[PDB]
Amino acid sequence: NSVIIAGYGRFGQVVGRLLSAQGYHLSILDHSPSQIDMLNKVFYGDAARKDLLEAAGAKDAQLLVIAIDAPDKALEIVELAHKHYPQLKIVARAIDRRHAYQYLRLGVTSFKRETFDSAVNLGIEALTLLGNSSTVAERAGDLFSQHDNASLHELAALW
Amino acid sequence: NSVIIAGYGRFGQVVGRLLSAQGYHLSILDHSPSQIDNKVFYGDAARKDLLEAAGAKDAQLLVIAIDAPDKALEIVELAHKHYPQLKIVARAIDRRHAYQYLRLGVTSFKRETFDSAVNLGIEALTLLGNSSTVAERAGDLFSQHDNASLHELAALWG
Ligand SMILES: Nc1ncnc2c1ncn2[C@@H]1O[C@H](COP(=O)(O)O)[C@@H](O)[C@H]1O
Ligand SMILES: Nc1ncnc2c1ncn2[C@@H]1O[C@H](COP(=O)(O)O)[C@@H](O)[C@H]1O
Repeated sequence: NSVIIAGYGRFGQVVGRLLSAQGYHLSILDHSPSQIDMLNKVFYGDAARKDLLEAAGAKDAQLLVIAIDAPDKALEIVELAHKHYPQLKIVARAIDRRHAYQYLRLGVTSFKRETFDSAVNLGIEALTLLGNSSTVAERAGDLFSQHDNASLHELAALW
Repeated sequence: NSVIIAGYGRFGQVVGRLLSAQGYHLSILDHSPSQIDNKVFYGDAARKDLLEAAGAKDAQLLVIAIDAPDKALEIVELAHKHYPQLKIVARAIDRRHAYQYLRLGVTSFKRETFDSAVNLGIEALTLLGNSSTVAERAGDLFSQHDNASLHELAALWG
């Protein structure tokens, strides 16, 4: 089936790869030409242009991934998606806590802060390196995550 | 003692917090104007005098959590050259930077956007109606291989 990846930097390529593994066709949008694979559909331009999303089959796609590094444009897309393609589901890259609150305020709950999960994991590797069993090191990580994300939403919930 | 966190932006604070949860004392180094937080020194983390002040002599672990990839490697070398008893975890910006850590024998690193991207794509898969078990198994296999094959090809770096 059909997925639109807006932004194809370090973030969007990982997601792109992950999903093609299960055999989802992709339509990629990115600033600036590189070189590119057949076997996908690629348009160069501002992802926050409606004409361009429509060309990536935004009309009939199932999911839109927002994987660009510019946080204002990212929100600008979320709105166009709502305004014009309400049948489109949206996952989104959030830069930091503040950006994540803004997604929440527009009712986007499926996002991920870009450096958070790697930082948590670096800190799990840290804890093991100080001689904590991987089970306790990883349990520490989970409880830390769960709460941080929980409490991030809780406060968002009181707009 | 305990742990030296070099760089205290978004990356270093998460790690800082995680570890202080278990009660590890921290010495933080950062370039730039902070708001109040353990033991904090403002300056270039890639200065030896400054690491020494963060107790680099007697610390156990050094976390490299800064956004500048050249400085990051510059520290790794000083750590090797002068504090070989110091273990090192490190933030890598991208695949190319990860290859460079590897070339200096640093294997304990993490690409900054990688694990979040993988997870965004797991959330993607669930949203298209794949059970969280298969969605998450897809993620693992994807990771395991990517990191595996990264270590493989580090050897042909230019
Ligand atoms: N408005 C936009 N439309 C399309 N691509 C963008 C836009 N803003 C940023 N990008 C790209 O998004 C990617 C994010 O890069 P990275 O941090 O490497 O994932 C980069 O390739 C940028 O050039
Ligand atoms: N050479 C350096 N010495 C100390 N801190 C640094 C250096 N280079 C970057 N930083 C810090 O790295 C952090 C990057 O923020 P973030 O990308 O949120 O982790 C910032 O807090 C910077 O002040």
